[PDB]
Amino acid sequence: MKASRLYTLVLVLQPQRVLLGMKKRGFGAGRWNGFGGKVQEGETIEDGARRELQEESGLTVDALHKVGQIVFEFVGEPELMDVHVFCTDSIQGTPVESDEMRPCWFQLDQIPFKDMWPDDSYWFPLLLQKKKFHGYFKFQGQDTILDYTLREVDTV
Ligand SMILES: Nc1nc2c([nH]c(=O)n2[C@H]2C[C@H](O)[C@@H](COP(=O)(O)OP(=O)(O)OP(=O)(O)O)O2)c(=O)[nH]1
Ligand code: NA
Ligand code: NA
Ligand code: NA
Repeated sequence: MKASRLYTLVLVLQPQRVLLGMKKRGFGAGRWNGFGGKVQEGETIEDGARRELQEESGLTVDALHKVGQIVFEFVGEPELMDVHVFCTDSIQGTPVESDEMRPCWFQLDQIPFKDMWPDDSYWFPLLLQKKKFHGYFKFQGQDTILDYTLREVDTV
């Protein structure tokens, strides 16, 4: 089994809208996404999620809610991406464009799935229903899923 590297993903989800960012470069460029990145040495996963939210969007939050975990495998890449997914409904400040991301709010009847990673179609609806989930997706490149598993869980 491949080694895995820790990543975070943070969704600011309010009652009628969600904050996404347009990835300007790097992994997932050109796709809307939550904010996040590699967990660093010495921080908890939740603290790494808070840090990435602040670095990529300018927003601070004191606390996050863990809602899911998704493991990504890419054909031809040796490491799995172990993505820990967090939400919050309570933000301090305004989103700001970073080098990584251009922020944009979307209404919850206008989730831009066509410009999001294909796997988000499966797990994002669970997040919106306040369910907790574990997922795994194997990709060939950026567009093709070869295998996946998704389960609703009571405890992440
Ligand atoms: N919604 C969604 N998010 C994903 C998928 N795959 C995936 O890695 N992510 C998230 C996890 C991270 O938030 C982000 C990947 O991390 P990143 O490459 O931006 O990490 P980073 O900010 O440390 O990278 P960098 O500045 O060094 O380039 O994308 C996916 O299929 N769907
Ligand atoms: Na980052
Ligand atoms: Na990032
Ligand atoms: Na899509």
